Amino acid sequence: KVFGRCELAAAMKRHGLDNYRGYSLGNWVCAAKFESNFNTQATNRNTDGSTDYGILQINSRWWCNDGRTPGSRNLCNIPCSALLSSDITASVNCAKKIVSDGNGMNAWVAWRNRCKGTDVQAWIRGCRL
Ligand SMILES: [Cl-]
Ligand SMILES: [Cl-]
Ligand SMILES: [Cl-]
Ligand SMILES: [Cl-]
Ligand SMILES: [Cl-]
Ligand SMILES: [Cl-]
Ligand SMILES: [Cl-]
Ligand SMILES: [Cl-]
Ligand SMILES: [Cl-]
Ligand SMILES: [Cl-]
Ligand code: NA
Repeated sequence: KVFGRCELAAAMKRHGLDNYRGYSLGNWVCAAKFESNFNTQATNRNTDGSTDYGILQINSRWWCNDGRTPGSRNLCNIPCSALLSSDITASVNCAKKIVSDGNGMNAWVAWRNRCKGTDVQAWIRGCRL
């Protein structure tokens, strides 16, 4: 599913991301835009052989099982394919674990490089939330 911007904002909010670990909703929307273009089906290989899955590009090195990432872990206890669903629940639950792991949203390199310190509230402008 390719979410609309405000559609994704609403879903993330319903699932409790707005201000999770202190990160306002626009941070999450911004990260999803640059990670996935709001496409739940996005997958992208990493150099280390792991793969990133879903709207927030959660990797298989630590967080989900894809059966092909040797040496990796599955800390979200889910198949990576669960991160590709129309329903974003599994992605949000797993993101909550990631952002709690000590480095906050810096876990998402694209958030650090493209969202951090910017006017992230712009990502939720106009949305009826
Ligand atoms: Cl915001
Ligand atoms: Cl881009
Ligand atoms: Cl894909
Ligand atoms: Cl992989
Ligand atoms: Cl994801
Ligand atoms: Cl393969
Ligand atoms: Cl594996
Ligand atoms: Cl392994
Ligand atoms: Cl999803
Ligand atoms: Cl933080
Ligand atoms: Na894994």
